[PDB]
Amino acid sequence: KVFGRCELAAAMKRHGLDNYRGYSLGNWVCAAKFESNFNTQATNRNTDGSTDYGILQINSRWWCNDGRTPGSRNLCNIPCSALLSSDITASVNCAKKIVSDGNGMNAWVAWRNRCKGTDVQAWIRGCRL
Ligand SMILES: [Cl-]
Ligand SMILES: [Cl-]
Ligand SMILES: [Cl-]
Ligand SMILES: [Cl-]
Ligand SMILES: [Cl-]
Ligand SMILES: [Cl-]
Ligand code: NA
Ligand SMILES: [Xe]
Ligand SMILES: [Xe]
Ligand SMILES: [Xe]
Repeated sequence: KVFGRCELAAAMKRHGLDNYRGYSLGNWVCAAKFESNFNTQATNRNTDGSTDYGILQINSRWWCNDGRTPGSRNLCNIPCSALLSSDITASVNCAKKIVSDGNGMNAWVAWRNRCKGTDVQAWIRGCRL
């Protein structure tokens, strides 16, 4: 599923991501925008053989099992396939664990390169929240 902006915003909100570990909703939407262009089905293979999955491009090296990332961990206890669902619950639950992991949203490269230090509040402007 390919989310509209306000739509994703609303769903992230309901799932408790507004201000989670202190990151305002606009940060999450921004991150999704540039990680996945809001597409729940996006996948990208990494050089190390790992793969990023879903709207927040969660990596198979640590967070999900995809059966083809040798020695990888599955800290979110989830098949990576779960991360590609139109229901963003699994991606949100896993993201909460990543953000908590110690480096906050810096774990998302596109977030720190394209969202961090910008007016991410713009990503939720206009939305009925
Ligand atoms: Cl947009
Ligand atoms: Cl915001
Ligand atoms: Cl894909
Ligand atoms: Cl694996
Ligand atoms: Cl959803
Ligand atoms: Cl933080
Ligand atoms: Na893994
Ligand atoms: Xe891929
Ligand atoms: Xe990630
Ligand atoms: Xe998400």
